[PDB]
Amino acid sequence: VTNQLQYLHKVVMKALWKHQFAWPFRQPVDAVKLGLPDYHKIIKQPMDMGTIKRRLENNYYWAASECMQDFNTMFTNCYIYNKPTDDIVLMAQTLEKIFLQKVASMPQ
Amino acid sequence: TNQLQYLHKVVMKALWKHQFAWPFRQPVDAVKLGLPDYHKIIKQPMDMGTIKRRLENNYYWAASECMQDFNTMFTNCYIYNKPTDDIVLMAQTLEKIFLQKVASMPQ
Ligand SMILES: O=c1nc(Nc2cccc(Cl)c2)oc2cc(Cl)oc(=O)c12
Repeated sequence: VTNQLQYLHKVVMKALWKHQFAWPFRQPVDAVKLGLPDYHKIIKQPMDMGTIKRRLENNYYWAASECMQDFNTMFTNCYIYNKPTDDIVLMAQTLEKIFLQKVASMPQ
Repeated sequence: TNQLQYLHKVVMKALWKHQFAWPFRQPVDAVKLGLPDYHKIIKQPMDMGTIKRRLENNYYWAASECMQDFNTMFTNCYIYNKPTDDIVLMAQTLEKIFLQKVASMPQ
């Protein structure tokens, strides 16, 4: 495992997975349970922290930028699909600032 | 610093000359663009021109500050615009370059 994927796993994933705002992102958006039959029509590449966490556990990624895109897609889906005033956008914004903070200090 | 210098000369240069960068090079003009509700939804406007000026006048203290500004620019676009607007796609494309370039920032 590269230095960077190790960093994304041990520093970034560790910080975001246990955050108090993380629960809505720990598993794929359930459009039935959440009652949103337009979600999969708007968001065509769903993404979530469980998938990224699993992929980091199973050495699915070949480069750090690959794991970094997944994080970006997860956040960007939220800002694209949700109303500007939904609390989830603000939770997503808080997590993403931590993501960016951490990645500013990723090795190499 | 070395991280701020990299964001200026590697990251910002690549993003600035891109064929999709032109809507992001200067602040959104809600008058000239007919968007009288832009500033009611978007309370912190941001744009590459601002970020570049700040890089040049030593406004930033740490790299993460400047990257935070990049993100706000992209997020404002996703939040304000309809999912189907071409500008969302131009944002995502530029944002992938940003993330790629940021992954190779010297620590
Ligand atoms: O991305 C999203 N993920 C979730 N997850 C979620 C929400 C409540 C419980 C559980 Cl266990 C998971 O909630 C959302 C709600 C809405 Cl309206 O839009 C969204 O885009 C998202």
